[PDB]
Amino acid sequence: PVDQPVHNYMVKRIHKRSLSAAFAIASEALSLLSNTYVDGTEIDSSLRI
Amino acid sequence: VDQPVHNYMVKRIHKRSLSAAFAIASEALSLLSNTYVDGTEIDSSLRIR
Repeated sequence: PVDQPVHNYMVKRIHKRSLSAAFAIASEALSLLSNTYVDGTEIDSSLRI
Repeated sequence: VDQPVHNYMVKRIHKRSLSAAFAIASEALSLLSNTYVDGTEIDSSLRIR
């Protein structure tokens, strides 16, 4: 019987699954982010070490 | 949630002993002393042995 030069095109649906990645600690930031080029003159050696 | 990444667990040390002797008799250290009393034909050869 009948048989044709046939074709196949295409219409759609697709998925996804919400994020981040980890660690979490305390208040260093400001806790000594108050300085930055005057105060703290002498001896925080091992501090920045 | 669990709670942060960032500790560095702590540990341990020994001490004590490990012993070993070598016992030299009394009879043994005077014919191990000189006073230059020796040099005198009954100390040098059996000295070697």
